[PDB]
Amino acid sequence: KMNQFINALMAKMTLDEKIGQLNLPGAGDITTGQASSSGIAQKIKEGKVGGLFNIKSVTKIKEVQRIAVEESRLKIPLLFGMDVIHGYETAFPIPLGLSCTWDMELIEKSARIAAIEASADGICWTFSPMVDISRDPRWGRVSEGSGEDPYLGAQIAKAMVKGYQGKDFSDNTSIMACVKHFALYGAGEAGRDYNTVDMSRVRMYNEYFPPYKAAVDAGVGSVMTSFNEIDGIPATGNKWLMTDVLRKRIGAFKGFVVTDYTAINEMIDHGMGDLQTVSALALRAGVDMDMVGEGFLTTLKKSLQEGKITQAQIDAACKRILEAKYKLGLFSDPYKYCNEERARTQIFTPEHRKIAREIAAQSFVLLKNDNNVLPLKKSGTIALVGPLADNRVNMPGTWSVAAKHAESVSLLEGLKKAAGNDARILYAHGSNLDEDKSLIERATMFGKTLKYDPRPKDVVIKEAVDIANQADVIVAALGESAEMSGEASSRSNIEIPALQRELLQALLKTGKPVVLVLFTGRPLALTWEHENVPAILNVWFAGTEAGDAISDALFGVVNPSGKLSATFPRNVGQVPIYYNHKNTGRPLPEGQWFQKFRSNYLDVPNDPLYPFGYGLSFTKFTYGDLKLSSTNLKGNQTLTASIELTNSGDYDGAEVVQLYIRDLVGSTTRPVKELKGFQKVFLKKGETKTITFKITPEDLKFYNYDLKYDWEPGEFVIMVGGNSRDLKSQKINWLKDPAFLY
Amino acid sequence: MKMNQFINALMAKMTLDEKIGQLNLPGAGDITTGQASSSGIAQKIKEGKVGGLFNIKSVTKIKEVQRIAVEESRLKIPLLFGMDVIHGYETAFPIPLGLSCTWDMELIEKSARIAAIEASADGICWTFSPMVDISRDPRWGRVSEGSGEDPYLGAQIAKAMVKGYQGKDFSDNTSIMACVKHFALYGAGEAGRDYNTVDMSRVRMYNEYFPPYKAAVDAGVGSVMTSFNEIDGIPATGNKWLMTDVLRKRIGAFKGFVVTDYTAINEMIDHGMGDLQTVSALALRAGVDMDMVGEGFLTTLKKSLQEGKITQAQIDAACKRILEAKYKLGLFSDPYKYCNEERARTQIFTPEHRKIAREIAAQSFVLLKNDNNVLPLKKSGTIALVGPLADNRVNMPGTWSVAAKHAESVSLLEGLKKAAGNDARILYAHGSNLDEDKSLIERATMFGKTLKYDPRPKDVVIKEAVDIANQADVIVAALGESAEMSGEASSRSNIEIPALQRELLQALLKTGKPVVLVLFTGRPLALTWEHENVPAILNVWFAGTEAGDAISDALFGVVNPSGKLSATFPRNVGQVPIYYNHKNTGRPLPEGQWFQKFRSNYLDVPNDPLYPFGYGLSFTKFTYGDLKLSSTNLKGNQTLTASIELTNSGDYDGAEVVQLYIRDLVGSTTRPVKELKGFQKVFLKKGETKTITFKITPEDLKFYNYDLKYDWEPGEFVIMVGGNSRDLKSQKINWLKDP
Ligand SMILES: OC[C@H]1O[C@@H](O)[C@H](O)[C@@H](O)[C@@H]1O
Ligand SMILES: OC[C@H]1O[C@@H](O)[C@H](O)[C@@H](O)[C@@H]1O
Ligand SMILES: [Ca+2]
Ligand SMILES: [Ca+2]
Repeated sequence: KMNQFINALMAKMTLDEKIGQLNLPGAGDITTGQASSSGIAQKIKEGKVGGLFNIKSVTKIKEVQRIAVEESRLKIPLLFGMDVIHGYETAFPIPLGLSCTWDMELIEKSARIAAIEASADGICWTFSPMVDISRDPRWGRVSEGSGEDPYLGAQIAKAMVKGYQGKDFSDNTSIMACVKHFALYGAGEAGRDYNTVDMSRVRMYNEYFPPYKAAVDAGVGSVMTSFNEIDGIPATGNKWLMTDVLRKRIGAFKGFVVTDYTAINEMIDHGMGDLQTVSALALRAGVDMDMVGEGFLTTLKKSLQEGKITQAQIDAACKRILEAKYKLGLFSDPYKYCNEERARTQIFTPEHRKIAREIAAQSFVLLKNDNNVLPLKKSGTIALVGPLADNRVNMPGTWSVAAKHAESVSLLEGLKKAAGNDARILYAHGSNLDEDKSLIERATMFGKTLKYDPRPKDVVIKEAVDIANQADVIVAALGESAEMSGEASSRSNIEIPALQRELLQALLKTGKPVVLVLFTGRPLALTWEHENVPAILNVWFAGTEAGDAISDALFGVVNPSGKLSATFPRNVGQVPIYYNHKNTGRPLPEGQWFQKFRSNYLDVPNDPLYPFGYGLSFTKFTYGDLKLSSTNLKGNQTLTASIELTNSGDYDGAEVVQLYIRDLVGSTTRPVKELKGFQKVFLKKGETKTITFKITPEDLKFYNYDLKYDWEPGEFVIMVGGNSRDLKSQKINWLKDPAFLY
Repeated sequence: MKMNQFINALMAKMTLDEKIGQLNLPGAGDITTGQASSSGIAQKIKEGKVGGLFNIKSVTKIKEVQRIAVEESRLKIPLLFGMDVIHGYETAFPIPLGLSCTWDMELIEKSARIAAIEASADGICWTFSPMVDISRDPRWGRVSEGSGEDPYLGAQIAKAMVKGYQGKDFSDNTSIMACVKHFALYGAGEAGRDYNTVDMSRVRMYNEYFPPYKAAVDAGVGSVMTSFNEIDGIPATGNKWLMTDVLRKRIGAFKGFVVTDYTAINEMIDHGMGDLQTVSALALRAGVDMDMVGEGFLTTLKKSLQEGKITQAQIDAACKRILEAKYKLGLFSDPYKYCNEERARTQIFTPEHRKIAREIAAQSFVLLKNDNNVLPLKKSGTIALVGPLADNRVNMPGTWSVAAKHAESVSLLEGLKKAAGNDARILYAHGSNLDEDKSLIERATMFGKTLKYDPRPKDVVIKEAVDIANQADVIVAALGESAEMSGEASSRSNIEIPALQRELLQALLKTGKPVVLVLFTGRPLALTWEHENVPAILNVWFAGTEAGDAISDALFGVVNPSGKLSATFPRNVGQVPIYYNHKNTGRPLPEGQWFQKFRSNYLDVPNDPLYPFGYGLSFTKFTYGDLKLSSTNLKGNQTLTASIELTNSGDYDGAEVVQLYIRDLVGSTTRPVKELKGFQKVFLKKGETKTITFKITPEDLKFYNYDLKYDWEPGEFVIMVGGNSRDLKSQKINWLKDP
């Protein structure tokens, strides 16, 4: 069995060969046809390479793996990793957009399909999911995550891990997952990427940690450290974090820890010392694999000779890496993931694209729909206008490194396809992405270019207005470019670019009904748009099928059913503003802004523009009164909470029913509410269904001042609705059972 | 009969109810002169239910109220009389944030001395001051009451403030008991919204936020006020770790009493902590001694005692602490110590006091830009003064000036005309209201701090000012905030000059005439566009009753501006929180290299603030030589002497604030890129050179490490000296421990 086989392996290994297993270097370019004489080859031959990443194609990966199998002393195969974030070649929506589906079945599926494509191409390990909680729309990496809520985040994290890893690591359709970035990366100060993070231990445990824990408990194979410091120690060298929290219950994690890109080396910049010092710190902390920086490879032996680390520390890190490869099936078949036929037939198939088209349409959030503007009639003339109206490579959004960007369906493309002979579609650019070309340049890196019009904005705006005047309705494709979010894409301004707002205004001024189809990787400040635009559909970035999926929604093929996973502020002045907040000692009563001497601003209401969980539909949903099985409970009983949901509008549709719980009094202050459950239900027009939730004390537990995980006896409010804001509710009392106090 | 014996003897005579009554600091209700003894508050005092009262004004009223306790209560225990004396009593000095920019501890202390003198002369023996909350968030209206973002400068000002109020003896009739607030961390409210949640690590508290409070305590501050915010999920007012284990940690004993903020106990109910009895008991157990307004102590402590939820010892200890403050202030030898009509007649708002305020105000201004020798203005030709803040008295003292003679302040128009005389013609024009949106103007001008409002269309009023401006040789635009746009519960999600005023400024610039922006504000503002387009910018904060004269002294060059920012001025609110003493991060952006993908930086704004901590210009120029160090290799408890030649290389006499920064390069935890560790304000005649010297020891190197241990670690440091936290001369050293 595994344990005997790996001890046997390690018994044959030299110190340098163990150290080598901990190395995850950059590959450098590898000339197809002479991989065995390439730069990386020599290091593989000497047993200095544990794995590689962002190598693409089974053909290339196969020949690189051959070097390790045929030309290294012990023939230890490599891991091959990659950033498979929201799909391999078929792009699903960016993670933040996927979160708004609130559909854990759909989400697990997208991961499943992504792992089927990657594994068919020699990839056996993905750097996903990223489950960083964040309350800061300025941070470009909000797009990679799933919002501000620990519960929803935890559910999604589970779905993602289950999707990738499947039923068994050794399946050639399952890949190993890597939860990132441990930890607290989403609280970087001032929303500036990589910036200082600081918070209390109790906040960590209640507000930020749960998603990481769900990934571990779901059996995630690996964990990736984060770039930020915590309590003044970078995550990568933080022993409390990587050892005391991550591996507390011994048998709990069991996987291995990889650093983020040169995160060890960067501890030098942080102010922790030289490369040897920070490398040793990382190993003692519980880090097992060193990404790109080679601090482990170059300094571990010296540190050992110097007594700064121990043999057992090296052996334990090496063991974990081998155990990963063993689980993935690599020792019984180093080429398990290398089949030319799978790669030809199981990637970017018509079936896969179709599923992505279906999923994408379920992620859209309908933020406004006045006067039945949507769905559009498929008749007359429709004017599509804006810098995002006819572009392919931006549709998949950021973190789509293996995506077929150029085969993506543009919005103009999908609209003409949908309209057919029944409606005429007119196009106009309207305006560039921004007035500042240098901003455009840096916002469109990595080949994600937008066609640029050199003419004066007024000329181009007038052009679009003339076209629009010839149409009956106007569809405005505005927002961000794909690379305005993602890594190192922080924005101090979270509005739609000014130039585009000037365009939008000129369109509204035509008197034509306007639909704002919004492309973004983050929450945006949209008060003015909400005030003036008849309809607003948030499409995030929908993937390779964006144009088709969006057209499904626009014409009413699919009834929008998405709901916000993060709060949209009125202005960046409100940040951070989130749903699960404390009451403060001077709360502003609802509807009373402005009140002197309450907690509020002089110049903006306390409320965000759209709250967590917000999402409209083409139809309407009516909630009956909240039914509770009991208002007086004791010990480990089960509370049943039920409610009637009725489709009272004009169309078939789905709605997300949300359960919130409030702990009224506590030994510490409790959030005014916390998401604790949800169910997505489809209803025929006029149909009524009884939705039921089962609450137990487990749902009432929190981390107290002493970090004890428990619930306290007292009153609670149980809330249910399609919003963190609009809810039916009922108070209950829950007591302890003296007999069972252990 | 020393204090301890007397207090013990007294408490032996008191009923439980009388001990509890000493813990009560209620709101007074209206009190009709000539019938105080039959007024609303009178019955409570007679029953012994009142330990103190606050915000009552005038020695006449206070003597009479004190007479109720002295003559009509069973034990004749006199009352404390407190007030918010924040930046002056009737004579108003600049707001504290403004004052902090003087970087002149003597002036800070003197301003507090004059305040104590005035307040004590009018019956006040206790001020709710200094406010020493560290803040990195300019949205927070209360930044105006503090001293900026730096623990060191903050700690220095705290000492200066406490000494100024308290003197060397609590029993002097010119000294009043100070009260450090708001313990603690109040300045980190989320999203800059007053009273909002606070959260942070212990190590950040100790290094970045706690030092000013500790300084006040070590300076001997007589009392401490709790804060409205929670910490680790527990409101400060009910937080035993904070109020006992930190505040009264054995060594460094705080010996004074703790008073809650305004109904802070009752608000713990809203926080989510329980009912009034529960939260009251929590507060007493935490170490709270006096209960402001909410009467939780008064109405619930006995019941808790009966139920064994609190102890007699806890009540006794609190009562004793209150009685000790009264004793120290001399109230048991003379209950009317602070009640002398003649003092109040001769020692308040005197011509001398007003002169001192004028001098101190002028030294608090920060010159943020001065291109092409626009300032100082020549006292000739014609000068146009335009803006919503050009001719208004009541706003000049700014916020937190409840006792100030607002209506007697010197408006900028007034002060200018006076200094001009027959040498220069001052023209005036309104230009614009404070803001479009009247309803915002209204909530921003509460408490009787009203501005003249012009019903005419904005374009009309602008054309009026432009036509006046076009007749002058220079325009002086008085723009910015109103007084109550900052202060308590005055948070702004937008920290620019109000748009209407900027549209006015644009119009004034377009005349082609040189424009000087005289900026009124209680907070750092985002001023990028203004910095790019306005020739000269003078930040005058809120200068107090003498605003007009002090500002004219600067404009004409009577006084050469010498202030330095104590808080960072961001490029936009999207950069917040942005501060000088920050960590390096693992991916720092090299200086001058914005923008770099995969470095710690924004797509749409540079990393740099607009004006950094310690920034401030002069009418003259200062040149620093090279930094001279006595040694670059130190061992144990040696003294390092750092010296530098400073030269007044400009055209005017003037002072500059020489600043000392230190960087600990490597730590067991990450260390800030720099921390202020010393400063000196020095005056230099035109062309004069002086050797400025600092003396550094390991105490200057210490910090709280991961385990909260206060100590220094051996290794390399950078020593930096300059007039600014960004423009520095530096030299690296090695400091080792010894066996
Ligand atoms: O590409 C490997 C890693 O690069 C890092 O810069 C990112 O922060 C990670 O999310 C990514 O997985
Ligand atoms: O007026 C008494 C107290 O009122 C409170 O609302 C403020 O926060 C304190 O600074 C002030 O001293
Ligand atoms: Ca409870
Ligand atoms: Ca050091």
